[PDB]
Amino acid sequence: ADTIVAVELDSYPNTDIGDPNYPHIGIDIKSIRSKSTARWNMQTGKVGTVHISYNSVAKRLSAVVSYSGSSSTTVSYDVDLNNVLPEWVKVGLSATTGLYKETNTILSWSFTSKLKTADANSLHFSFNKFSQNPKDLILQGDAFTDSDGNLQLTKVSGNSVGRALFYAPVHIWEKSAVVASFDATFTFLIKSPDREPADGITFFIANTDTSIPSGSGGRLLGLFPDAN
Ligand SMILES: [Mn+2]
Repeated sequence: ADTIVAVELDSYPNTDIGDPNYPHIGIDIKSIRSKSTARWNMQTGKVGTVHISYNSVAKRLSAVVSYSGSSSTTVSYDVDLNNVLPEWVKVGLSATTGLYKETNTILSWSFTSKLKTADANSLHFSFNKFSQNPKDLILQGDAFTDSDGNLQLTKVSGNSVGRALFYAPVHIWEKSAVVASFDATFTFLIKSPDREPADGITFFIANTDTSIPSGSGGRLLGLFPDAN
């Protein structure tokens, strides 16, 4: 099975004892049951941004979500990712929709990874516009780029799932390493006639051969085959 680390924005009704009772941002380590959560004050119709960072010395994965002119929400979790992920990964974005009329539009996405064993080894990319046949993205499921230069992760006019992976593998650790780190950011627009629709969007890190697991729609965010 796939090895998943993710930052989720999640407004599906969460059913298990001990889950948040509100839309939330969370940090997921190999399971849908988040290791750490905070309230997500969701605003359909308005552009939002997520920032994510991690460093192998601090060993603290942190994320923040915010909207223009509003207060931001943060979440953090202490973890050694070398004990969880393989050395080579792929990074990506995912979204799912419930029985609602909503869009999951990504307007921009950038990423940086550094690895020190000599100046460091590194990789950086930024998409502020998405082109129509993007040969440096692996699109899975329903995901596609429209003619306005936007990345649409789920179907545009129910129950959709789609993902976009950066094409090249990322080197996040090696045995002779001093420190490694990564940063990511993306901006998103959730359009809907409803104010609080059940929806999901993630940034994630996986084994390089990852694909959409069978039965992973809705609350499993296109990342996990089951809730255990
Ligand atoms: Mn959740």
